[PDB]
Amino acid sequence: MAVKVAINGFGRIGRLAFRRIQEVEGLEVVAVNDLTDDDMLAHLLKYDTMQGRFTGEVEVVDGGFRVNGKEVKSFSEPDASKLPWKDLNIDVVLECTGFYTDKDKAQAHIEAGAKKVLISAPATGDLKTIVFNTNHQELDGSETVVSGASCTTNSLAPVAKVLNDDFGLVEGLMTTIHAYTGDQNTQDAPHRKGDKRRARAAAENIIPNSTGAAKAIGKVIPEIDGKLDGGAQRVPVATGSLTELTVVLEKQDVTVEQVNEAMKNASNESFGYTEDEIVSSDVVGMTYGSLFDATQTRVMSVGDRQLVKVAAWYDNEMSYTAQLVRTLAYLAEL
Amino acid sequence: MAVKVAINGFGRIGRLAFRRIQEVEGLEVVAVNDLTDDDMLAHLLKYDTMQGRFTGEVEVVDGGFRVNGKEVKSFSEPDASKLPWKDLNIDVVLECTGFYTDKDKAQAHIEAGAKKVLISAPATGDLKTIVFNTNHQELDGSETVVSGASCTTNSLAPVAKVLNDDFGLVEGLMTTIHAYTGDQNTQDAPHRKGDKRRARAAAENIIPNSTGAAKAIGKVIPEIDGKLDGGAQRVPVATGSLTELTVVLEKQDVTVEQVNEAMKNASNESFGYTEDEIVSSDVVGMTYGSLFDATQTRVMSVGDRQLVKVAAWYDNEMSYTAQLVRTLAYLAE
Amino acid sequence: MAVKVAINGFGRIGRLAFRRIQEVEGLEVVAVNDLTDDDMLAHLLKYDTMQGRFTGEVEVVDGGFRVNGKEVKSFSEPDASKLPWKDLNIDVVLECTGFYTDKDKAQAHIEAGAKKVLISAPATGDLKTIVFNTNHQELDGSETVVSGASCTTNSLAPVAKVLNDDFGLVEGLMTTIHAYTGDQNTQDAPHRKGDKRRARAAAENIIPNSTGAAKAIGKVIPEIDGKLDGGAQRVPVATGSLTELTVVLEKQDVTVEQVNEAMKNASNESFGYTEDEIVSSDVVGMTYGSLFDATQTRVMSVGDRQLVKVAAWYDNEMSYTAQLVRTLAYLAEL
Amino acid sequence: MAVKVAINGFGRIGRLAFRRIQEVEGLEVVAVNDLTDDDMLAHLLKYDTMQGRFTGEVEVVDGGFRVNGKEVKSFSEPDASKLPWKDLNIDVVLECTGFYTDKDKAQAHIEAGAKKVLISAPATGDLKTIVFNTNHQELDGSETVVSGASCTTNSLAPVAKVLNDDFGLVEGLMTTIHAYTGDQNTQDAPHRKGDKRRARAAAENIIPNSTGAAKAIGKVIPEIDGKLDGGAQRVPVATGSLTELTVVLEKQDVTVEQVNEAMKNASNESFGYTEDEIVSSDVVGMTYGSLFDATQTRVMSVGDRQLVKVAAWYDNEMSYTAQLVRTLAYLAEL
Repeated sequence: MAVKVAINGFGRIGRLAFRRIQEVEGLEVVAVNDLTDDDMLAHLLKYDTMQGRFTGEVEVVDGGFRVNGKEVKSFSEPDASKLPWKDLNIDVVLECTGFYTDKDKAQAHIEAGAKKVLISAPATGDLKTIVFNTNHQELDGSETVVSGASCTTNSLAPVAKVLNDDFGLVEGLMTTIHAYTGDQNTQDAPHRKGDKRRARAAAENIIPNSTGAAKAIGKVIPEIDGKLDGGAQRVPVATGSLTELTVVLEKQDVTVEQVNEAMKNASNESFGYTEDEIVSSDVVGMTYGSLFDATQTRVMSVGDRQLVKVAAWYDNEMSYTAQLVRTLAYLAEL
Repeated sequence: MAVKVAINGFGRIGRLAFRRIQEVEGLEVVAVNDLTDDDMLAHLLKYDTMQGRFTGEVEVVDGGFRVNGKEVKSFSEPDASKLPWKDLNIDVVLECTGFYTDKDKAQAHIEAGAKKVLISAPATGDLKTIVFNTNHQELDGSETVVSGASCTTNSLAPVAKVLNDDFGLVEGLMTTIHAYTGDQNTQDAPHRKGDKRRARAAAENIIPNSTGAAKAIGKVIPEIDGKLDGGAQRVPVATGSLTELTVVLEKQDVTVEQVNEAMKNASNESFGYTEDEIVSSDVVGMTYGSLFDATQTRVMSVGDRQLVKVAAWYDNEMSYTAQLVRTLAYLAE
Repeated sequence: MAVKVAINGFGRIGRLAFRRIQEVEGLEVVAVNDLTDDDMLAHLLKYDTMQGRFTGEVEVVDGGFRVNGKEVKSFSEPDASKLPWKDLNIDVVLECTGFYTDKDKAQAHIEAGAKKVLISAPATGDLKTIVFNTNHQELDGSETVVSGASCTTNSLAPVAKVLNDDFGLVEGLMTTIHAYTGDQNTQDAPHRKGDKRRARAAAENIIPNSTGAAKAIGKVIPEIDGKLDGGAQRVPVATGSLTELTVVLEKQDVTVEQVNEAMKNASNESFGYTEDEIVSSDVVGMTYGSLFDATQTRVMSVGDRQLVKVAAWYDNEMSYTAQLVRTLAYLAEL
Repeated sequence: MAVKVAINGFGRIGRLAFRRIQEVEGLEVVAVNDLTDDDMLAHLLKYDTMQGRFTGEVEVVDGGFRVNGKEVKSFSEPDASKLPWKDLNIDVVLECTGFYTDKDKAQAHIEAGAKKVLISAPATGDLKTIVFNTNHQELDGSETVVSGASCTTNSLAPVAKVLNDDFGLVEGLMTTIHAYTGDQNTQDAPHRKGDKRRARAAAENIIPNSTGAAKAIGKVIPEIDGKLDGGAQRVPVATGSLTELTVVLEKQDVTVEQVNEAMKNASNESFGYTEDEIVSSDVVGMTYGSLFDATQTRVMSVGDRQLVKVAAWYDNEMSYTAQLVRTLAYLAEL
């Protein structure tokens, strides 16, 4: 009766989703797929630079690894259509490799025998893009393939919803000052996808780049589709990020206190509120999808014309992972 | 011979200005004031983490130090009314300590005997704020105390001038993604000026903060005074920064190409233009005050309403320092 | 009910000592002295870059802050002799400012009314230097001023004791590859004490420097006084360090396994043992004073002549802090 | 005679060697092989995080790119035996990919038409390993495949030669405090070669690891083969490294000044001497293979028994690259 989860891709999100599922009753990881040996998988689960030691016991066994007494099967299969998801009774696959970010591509898990697939990134094709606590109620239970959107999209959506519901959004630009990620290079080097900026030493530069929220957002809140755009500056922190959003609103006698009060009223398990002068390392490990920071709200007025600026923090690892596990549990509950 | 400069405060900008002054045959630093021994001064001139080795020879000598032959006198003065600027015939003081950022305070150097003071920061009082090649022609030669604005103001001004001249600036917000500076703390610790974010480990955080450019720009371009505002995110690079400006313009069928071409046409020794996908470290050591990056121009349109975003790089160290030494030579000319 | 502790200097060690004491019943902090406002003290207690959020509630009041209702009085006093230790019944002062690291200087707290002072650094004068679980039993309860040695000394002492006790230590050199500390500069800048290397950007360099362990260790283990020396390389991690010790021993058919087994047999609350291939961030927040790493033991032999090398990890923040709080509790229990 | 050079692998060393070569008469790169597009190759040559900007104009043309008006042909060939080295009259290939580090494997370039191959790494098989100005005079001009040793071996050789020639080396242990390299991971992630430590976030950890120097010195100075060993601590600087050697010598009334003076007497283009209290960033871009630092010499004496410690800096990028280009020009001059 526990929901049976398989994780394809045991990278940052895969491993972090495994950690969260250990704490969510009714969800169990029964299988992991990754192109590496089990000694490596167990070790990276156990030790984690930014997120901390895993509490429980992890041991490598012949067909997998035991975690707190439970067996986790590990496979090493690179065509996802060959995975034994049918023999193992998989309810949901968390698709975290980065190589199946499309509806038709992802159906390989479904051919293989899983009941549903949640992609841990924006994805192309005929599927719903879901930010828990913003549009998860769009899910009616008939879905086989779903996108969990991106980390930034998750930090943005509940802020952008309040702005548009309460004040009316005319248009806005976004910058996420964003931690470096695994697909950035350690040293100046040819990048795989030809990105001359992701080619550069990750932890020695401010590096302009694209953000997966720039397009994902309109799919999440359709009534502002086309009204927001922006990008990222990848900077030398290993996790922890900040979304700055600069907007023109319909209402035009808006104040700092009006904006702050409205965000607070919308706060919930996915959307936090803070008036403390925190910095990025202070959100490491947090499980809100977004943390609105009242100390950063700015309102600029020249005659009848206002620009409004807001900021929301997120652990681009754990915020995103917690959002994705919330979607997982909900997707499996109907 | 030569304009005689005295540098008060031998920190990042003071040392870099000395260094910049070594690149400018005919400018000479005849004196340095700082509260530290000469062995420490010479050493810090000689070795530089982000800016690299001083190639010329530096040696410590009885009254101060010898640089590539020339004697530079050094002092351990805590005040600047007691400095022997009169005996040494100082033409201009570069005021880089951060403790004299006001017209009345800075007149101490003038009482001491210097002819002019250029402050390496925004400053209060009855003085002109000057970003070279934006508003340096406001100087008529009667000034005794002048401000060189800030590093961010120097990155912002030529971009904002083009935007307002060409398209008409209604309003705008700014964020500088900015290298950490020496007044930030190494580890989480009490901060001197009470700033709970500058109190935090500089090289382990994204840290929101204030910017000079926020207040200094209206003084540089009066016709947009009050139309811009913004701040900073201090991030873990030791030098190199990026100014992002998000604006509403009067003209409202503006394009990416229109904006880019206009910046290009305005390029000069202080304002560079690039279409290369560079990153921060790529502007370490550069001498433009501002480097416009065409790859980053965005234009957002919903019906008749447009938001325009632009970005410009700067070495908050050498960009600023090079701007300040241009002003210094013009001020003395 | 409780030993009453005053912390002088609310820096890295002071603040961390405050947090450890919340986990150890019998200790309470009743006072903090530092040259900064309360809002800054509460904030830095609450938020910590490398050690994570303070779990409990922290609120500011005038002349202090409260922590879970418990009132903590705060002060601004540069000469320790004017502090109201007498009015507050202070049992032990943790001296963490760095400005009283001498027996006569530290007696200021004693003049002020505290019963005892534990200095969170090596210290000159007529005092004992203590590494918990190496030489704390030297304390007979008559001491008024005591040194808690340094973070490196605390990593080194139990390793050096085993080497000497089991094999006979002839001589040895030490390097600690050491996290940068708050008295290093952010940017190349004049250094307060005239150290041309501590003058340099802390997080952009490998920086040779002194360690407190070279002089403090002979005071901790007298029978090897003068037999060890060495220094540090300050590197760009914010906390987490590693001591490498290269020794000549009396016994000269020593093996990797003999060394390892001897460290394991000596392991305790202050001295851990690991065979896992960990890295520095893995010891962040650890409460051992030293963590011996068996994977780094080396024995070099040419004819009848052996060089032996060993390594021990420590969180130069929390290892040292945990050691110091152990000494504090023992000092007050005598 | 412009010696015609082909570079296989346009990574850190490959790109840096192209840069050195442009500063040295007699050698010219006419071809580059790498598995990436030319726009990427030109960009990474042009911009460089740690070494600064290439002086000179670089433009992308057809069969490669233009540097200072000179055409450089580029290829994207994975099968090297297929490279048109014969049609292009290649004198020497600089093998910098990391995939041909063996004599038999490297002969592929020779089958392809190149006259000689210099491998930019230690290498197995029947070949000479060369540190310029230590053992380059072993080259008699009949060699087709040669190894240029490693960056650390280059830092170590001239120091060890002086110690052995002047004092007699008994035995010694080494640690290189070493900049992170491009085969380390940006984030905790499965490592390609299964190294659980190189798997970890490069710029957030002190990471123990192996050094090529331990395997490569004995081949460079045969009379001390087997007498040295040691490893590395990879730390969060992007370039700039330090080798610490702890030795037992035959002569045993050795002094700090004796050791220092002997290093200084041996100093040359490859082997610099300093008495300044420098740090890692101060060697960035330097062209000495090794820079002996007199400020770090230590001598430890207990009765008749001495341990001597020394340290030499090196830019693991540019020191190594300058050493490699000196060997290249000598190899081609015989």
